[PDB]
Amino acid sequence: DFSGEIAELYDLVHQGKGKDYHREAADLAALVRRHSPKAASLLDVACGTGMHLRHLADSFGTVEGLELSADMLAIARRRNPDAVLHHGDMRDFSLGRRFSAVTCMFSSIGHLAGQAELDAALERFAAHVLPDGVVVVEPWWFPENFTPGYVAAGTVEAGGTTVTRVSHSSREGEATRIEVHYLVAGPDRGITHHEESHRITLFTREQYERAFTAAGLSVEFMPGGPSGRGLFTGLPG
Amino acid sequence: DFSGEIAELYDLVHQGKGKDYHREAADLAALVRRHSPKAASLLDVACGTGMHLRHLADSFGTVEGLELSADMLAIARRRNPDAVLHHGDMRDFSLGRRFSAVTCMFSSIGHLAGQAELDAALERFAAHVLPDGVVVVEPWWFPENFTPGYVAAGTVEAGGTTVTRVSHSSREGEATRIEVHYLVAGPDRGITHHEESHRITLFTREQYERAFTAAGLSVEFMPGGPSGRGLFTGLPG
Ligand SMILES: Cc1cn([C@H]2C[C@H](O)[C@@H](COP(=O)(O)OP(=O)(O)Oc3ccccc3)O2)c(=O)[nH]c1=O
Ligand SMILES: Cc1cn([C@H]2C[C@H](O)[C@@H](COP(=O)(O)OP(=O)(O)Oc3ccccc3)O2)c(=O)[nH]c1=O
Ligand SMILES: Nc1ncnc2c1ncn2[C@@H]1O[C@H](CSCC[C@H](N)C(=O)O)[C@@H](O)[C@H]1O
Ligand SMILES: Nc1ncnc2c1ncn2[C@@H]1O[C@H](CSCC[C@H](N)C(=O)O)[C@@H](O)[C@H]1O
Repeated sequence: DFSGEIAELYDLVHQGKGKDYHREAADLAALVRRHSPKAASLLDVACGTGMHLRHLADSFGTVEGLELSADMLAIARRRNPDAVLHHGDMRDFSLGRRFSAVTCMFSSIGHLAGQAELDAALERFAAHVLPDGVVVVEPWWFPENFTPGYVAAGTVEAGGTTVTRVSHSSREGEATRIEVHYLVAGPDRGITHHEESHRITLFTREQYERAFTAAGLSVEFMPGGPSGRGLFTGLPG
Repeated sequence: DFSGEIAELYDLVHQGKGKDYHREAADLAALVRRHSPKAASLLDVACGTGMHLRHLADSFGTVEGLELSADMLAIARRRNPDAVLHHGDMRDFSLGRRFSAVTCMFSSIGHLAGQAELDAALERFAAHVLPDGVVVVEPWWFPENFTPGYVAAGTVEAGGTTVTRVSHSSREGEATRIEVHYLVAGPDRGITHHEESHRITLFTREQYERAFTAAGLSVEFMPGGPSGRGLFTGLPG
């Protein structure tokens, strides 16, 4: 989960890591318009703190979000006060309308547990996309590209708070176990320690392809992508 | 205390902070020889991991140490295998010989609790110095120069281990409370968290001067010094 301090620290952590949501959103908007020139709407699934949405709103007249963490969604709603952002689950939701694009960014799809959940999410994405539109999924690493033992450490400061974050990634069966620790310090705060752990599924490329195909989407993989993990696109029909 | 992982991390932490024990030792050796041209021996009290001693041994035919932490002293003895390094307490020890210089570096004197302990340590230092020699004490901050709320953060890597350290300093009556947290990570280790807390006494300049005088030493303060905290010297007579 992504609650409490995890959620409150998320944007600062990713700013310090140099994640450029503005450039990623401009790239996404152009990718959508490449397939759907008249595209006017976008649904960002697992939208987190709504960073992509805030920039995509400059480009699309209607942007909406779906997010299962209330604490992440609270930050997203503050950031996007004029947008409709829904609380719910990517495996089984129904908004009653379709969008030019359905996006699921930054490997959020890896929080699904196996093939049945992956297939269910892709079917929901196809159920919410228009016929000339596009479904965009940024996968987690494939098993052959996963680096067990990886350690990342960084420190960022803002507003008088210093945040140090360290992550460690290992292989646990068919998933990555990521452990993340934080030290959060400030002149009055003192030092507090926080920890979190995620299990992120190592779906193969073929497993993603199967989920897209079973949802009625034609699937393409582009290597590299916003995070080194590539990007899948899918078109209905 | 300075046991376990605190001791094992100490040198790497201070290397990453840029502490230059080689230059500090060359400066100390020249300071001693300025007062005692024929100086041939030095005792480093609260010698920690023996970094100063290792360099001072290149300059003085006899160097010895005194240290109360067995874990710090174990590292010092490995680093200085040909030197006699004593286990004991700066407030009350007796080596049965005197030295050209008695040094106490990097604010170790701030681990003493009040005037009686400070006076007792300075008397022991004077009891171990030769008549043309010098006692050198690097103080902690004086109250007027202490910065409450100070946060320091740094990360260093060596040998496959990543160490992040954060400290926070506050005023607690007549002492600084320093809280220190570490995250120590590696590909097999995973991530471990450690914490420590010290109370370091905020002696005034006059209190140091009184301790030197009561030990029979004439005292001089030089601002700046190896750590910004200045340096006291004292000469017998
Ligand atoms: C080059 C490289 C990295 N990784 C893995 C190793 C590690 O699992 C991840 C990089 O670690 P971190 O930078 O902390 O990850 P995020 O940016 O996603 O931050 C969060 C991670 C988890 C929860 C929340 C945020 O990619 C690989 O598997 N292969 C690679 O070639
Ligand atoms: C400029 C400045 C700093 N400090 C205080 C604030 C803080 O108490 C200290 C600087 O913090 P850190 O760099 O972690 O200290 P060390 O290098 O001694 O490492 C250890 C500290 C304690 C135990 C072990 C190691 O000096 C002041 O009081 N005045 C100042 O002008
Ligand atoms: N079943 C599910 N349904 C909806 N959101 C989910 C979910 N499982 C995980 N999430 C959300 O997936 C997100 C992963 S972090 C990625 C957030 C965002 N897309 C960004 O690029 O920053 C979290 O916000 C988490 O709460
Ligand atoms: N009463 C006492 N007697 C001897 N050593 C003491 C002591 N109280 C604290 N110490 C030692 O004081 C040291 C402080 S850290 C400074 C170590 C060393 N002089 C250096 O410059 O790196 C620790 O090694 C601690 O164990």
